[PDB]
Amino acid sequence: PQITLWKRPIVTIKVEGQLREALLDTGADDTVLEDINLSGKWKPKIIGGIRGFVKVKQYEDILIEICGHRAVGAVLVGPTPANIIGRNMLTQIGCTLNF
Amino acid sequence: PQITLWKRPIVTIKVEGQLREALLDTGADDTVLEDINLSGKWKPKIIGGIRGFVKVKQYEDILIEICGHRAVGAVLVGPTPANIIGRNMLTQIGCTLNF
Ligand SMILES: CC(C)[C@H](NC(=O)[C@H](C)NC(=O)OCc1ccccc1)C(=O)N[C@@H](Cc1ccccc1)[C@@H](O)[C@H](O)[C@H](Cc1ccccc1)NC(=O)[C@@H](NC(=O)[C@H](C)NC(=O)OCc1ccccc1)C(C)C
Repeated sequence: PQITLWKRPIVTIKVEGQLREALLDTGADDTVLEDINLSGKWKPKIIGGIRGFVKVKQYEDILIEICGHRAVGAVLVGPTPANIIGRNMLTQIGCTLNF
Repeated sequence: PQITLWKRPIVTIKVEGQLREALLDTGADDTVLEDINLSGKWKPKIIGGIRGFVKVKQYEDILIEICGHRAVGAVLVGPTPANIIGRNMLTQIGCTLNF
C-alpha cells in the first residue's frame, strides 16, 4: 500500500501466532520487538536511540508477516516502547520512501 | 524521488544557509536537528527515544529545504546523534511509505 505520514505508520504484523502492531520505521537499522517472547535461541546485542542504549536479544531467521507481506530476518527483542520494523525488514516487503 | 531502504535514507537539507544531512525518519513524530544553532526564539520540549528522553529546543516556523522540496515546520534542536526529519516535516514534502 501507500502509507502517508500524517499519523504514525503503524501496521499489523504477525510474529509466531502473535498479532502485533509495529511502526514502519525508516530511521531504524534494525527491527525491535517490544517484550514478546520468541521461541528460538538468541545472541546479545545493544541498539542505541535518542538518549540511550537498550540491551536486546537478537534472533535470526525470525519470520515476520508484515501487513500481508512476509519477511524472514534478524529480529531484536527488548524493552522498547513500540514494535519497530527497521529497514532490515522494510527492504524485504519492498518498502520505499516516496516524495 | 523513490528512496529504497537498503541504506539509511539520508538526504540533503538546507536549514538557514546551512547544509546538513538528515535521515528521513518515519518513526519520528518530530524533526530533530543535531547541535546546529537556529536563529529565533524557542520553547523547551523533551523527546523520548530508545532508552531515554533528551531535552530539545523547539523552534516554530523554521524553513527546511529537504532534498529539493521546501517545508516550514516546528524543528527540535538538541543532542541527537543524527539530524532526524520526522513525519511533521515528511508530510509536507509529500513523503509516503510504499510497498
Ligand atoms: C529502533 C532503533 C534500532 C533505532 N536505532 C537505529 O537505527 C540506530 C542508528 N542503530 C543502532 O543503534 O545500531 C546498533 C549499534 C550498536 C552499537 C554500536 C553501534 C550501533 C532508533 O531508535 N533510532 C531512533 C533515533 C536515532 C536516530 C539516529 C541515530 C540514533 C538514534 C529513531 O530513528 C526511531 O525512529 C525512534 C523510534 C522510537 C519511538 C518511540 C520509542 C522508541 C523508539 N524515534 C524516536 O526516538 C523519536 N521519538 C519520538 O518520535 C517520540 C515518540 N515523540 C515525541 O517525543 O513527542 C512527544 C512525546 C513525549 C513523551 C511521550 C510521548 C511523546 C525521536 C527521533 C524524536
